[PDB]
Amino acid sequence: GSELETAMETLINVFHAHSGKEGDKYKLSKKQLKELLQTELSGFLDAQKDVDAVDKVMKELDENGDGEVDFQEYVVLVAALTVACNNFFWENS
Amino acid sequence: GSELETAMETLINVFHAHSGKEGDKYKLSKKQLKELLQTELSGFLDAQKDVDAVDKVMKELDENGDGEVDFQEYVVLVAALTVACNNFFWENS
Repeated sequence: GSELETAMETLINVFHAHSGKEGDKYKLSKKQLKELLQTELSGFLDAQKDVDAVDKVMKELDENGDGEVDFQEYVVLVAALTVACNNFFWENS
Repeated sequence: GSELETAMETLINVFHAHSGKEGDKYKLSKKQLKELLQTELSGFLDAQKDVDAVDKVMKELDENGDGEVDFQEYVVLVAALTVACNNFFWENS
């Protein structure tokens, strides 16, 4: 349909990727969320210019890293650390 | 970097699209969230097989549609109505 519609289709593509092999199928554990982030990313964490935003995403694990995600919680987090590093308005070129 | 990394780069592409012209620049109003959804989508709402999930996303507007989003709240919602219609495990072909 559009670049936006397929945008979400790309997120689930990686989700069901591991959830299919080993996981809760319908959902995924938070333990993997750690590696799953870097394992797939491994670029946004190579900066982390900010700290307040980086603390929030990290604070989540500090609170309770025992549970399971539900896509919505996995897609939202992916955007969390994104802004923490990503420099759009902060810097142009 | 990867299909996942660019995945988020596609979401912001549409965000700054309107926010740039008319909006809060740093953020966007919720009033547009309505049309912004269909205007861009116009496919997931052509089904809405579920109701409980469709009620949540809609309930948000029922509560208070007066405010501004912050990407994280715009990307998470985009995935909300997605699962409401999207039929992955529910149906294969």
